[PDB]
Amino acid sequence: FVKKHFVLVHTAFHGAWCWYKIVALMRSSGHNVTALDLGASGINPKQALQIPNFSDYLSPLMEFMASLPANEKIILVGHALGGLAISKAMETFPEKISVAVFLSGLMPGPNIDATTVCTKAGSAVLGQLDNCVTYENGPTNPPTTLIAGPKFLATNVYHLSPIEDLALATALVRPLYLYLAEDISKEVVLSSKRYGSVKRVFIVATENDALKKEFLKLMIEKNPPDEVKEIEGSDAVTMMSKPQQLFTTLLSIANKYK
Amino acid sequence: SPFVKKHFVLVHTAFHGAWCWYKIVALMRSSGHNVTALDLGASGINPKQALQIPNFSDYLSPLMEFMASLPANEKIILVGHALGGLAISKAMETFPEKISVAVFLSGLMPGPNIDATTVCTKAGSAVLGQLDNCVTYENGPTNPPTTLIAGPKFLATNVYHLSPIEDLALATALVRPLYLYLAEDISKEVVLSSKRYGSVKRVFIVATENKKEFLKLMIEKNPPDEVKEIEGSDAVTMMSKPQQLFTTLLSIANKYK
Ligand SMILES: CCCCC(=O)CC(=O)O
Ligand SMILES: CCCCC(=O)CC(=O)O
Repeated sequence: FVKKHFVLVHTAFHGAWCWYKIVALMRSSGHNVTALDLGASGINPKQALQIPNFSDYLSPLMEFMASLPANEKIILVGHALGGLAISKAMETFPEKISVAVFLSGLMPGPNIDATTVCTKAGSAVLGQLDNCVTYENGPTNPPTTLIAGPKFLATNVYHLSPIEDLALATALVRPLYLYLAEDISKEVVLSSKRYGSVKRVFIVATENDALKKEFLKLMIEKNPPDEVKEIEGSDAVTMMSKPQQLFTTLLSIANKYK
Repeated sequence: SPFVKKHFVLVHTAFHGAWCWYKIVALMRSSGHNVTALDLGASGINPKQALQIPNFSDYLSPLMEFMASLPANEKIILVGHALGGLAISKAMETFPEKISVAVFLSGLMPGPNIDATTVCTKAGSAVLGQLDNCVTYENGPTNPPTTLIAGPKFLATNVYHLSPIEDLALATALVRPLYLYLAEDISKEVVLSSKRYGSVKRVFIVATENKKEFLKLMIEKNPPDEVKEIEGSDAVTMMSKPQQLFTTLLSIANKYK
């Protein structure tokens, strides 16, 4: 047995809260675990309109990374959009991350940039069902914020999770600022000396979506990680739908990658 | 007793937010009822930060607004948890016609007679200075402490002690500070009378293992139309005894149709 430090980064609309099942599992197993709210997510005091810059969004993670004690390594886990966050963290603090885990996460690299993975990720999300956008940047300008609808969540995201967790999400999802492609590319810059030097595992966790799986496959091909693992039966929120499996997978990764 | 579709309105306590009711919400939406769970000021995903709302009417406003916008002839079952007892009390005075039955789940239940002054001072003593709860002095040492912050140990020992462990984790990630409202503010915001507040039906739900003597005391000074019990509940009944709460709420809905 070795005590580990897991660090959990959520996706669009979400927060630290979505990890509650895993947090509990990690804690009562005697491991250390931090689950962070990004900008204007969960109980982060910023509203979405106050963080138009991607660095503002990534800020809770960056400052936490900068705050980590000397001889300490972590297991950095990023879910879906959470992948961009943990990528930037790897480039900036490679000497603090024992291994980075991309749970069906956006995983850009030199051969497939952040601009690419984001336009594609946002295609499945924008316009789907009862989702909606705001126009505080002007009614003739590109949409400002994106808001997850209850029906979108139920049918596209939590479609394989318990009904209480849908309810939980419904009372907690917060709007996401629609960061400009240019801003995201300027922000998430990756080298092979740094980001490339961090051990990296991808977790394919999707079901009943061939197009999404292809996107995850394409990302693994253009930016090959050290390992690829898999969790079957998962909807778009694995920490809700397949939590025991995910915790096992995360403990397994942690122990062998020391 | 035939099933009639009803609308439940759920109101949380200090540090919490609509999220705490997640299990109740799912169970009602499954049964064919309407349910709305609300964030009060600077609770859950409400935009206001606690320091931005030193007046009680601002803590209460999301409920008061919801109540006002309710269509003409619709009545509701209104559930106040603990601190949420004051909010539903205020709502009972302003909009008595709109509430078929008010339900006080271990709630602060002052009457026209026992002032909201006394009730808060008692509620404060068991929270303030308890274990790892800490206060903050944003307006300096000259003035009263500004916010109250619930500590993870206080949560583990006095609030969540009988709840599944994952619910404790959920809470550590979501609890928010609460502005320490002055009892002079609450006194003047919560003005209760026997004509209005008194006209609304009231049920109190005791949580056995929640103070067992203070909750007992409020019933003497302000008698509800009934008392009910849920055994083995901690301070968050909706977390520890959700099904018992859910069925009790159904049962309650019916007797006071
Ligand atoms: C930019 C839109 C976010 C893309 C996603 O990855 C959707 C999700 O995680 O729910
Ligand atoms: C002064 C606020 C105390 C009210 C409470 O009793 C809050 C709780 O449920 O722990």
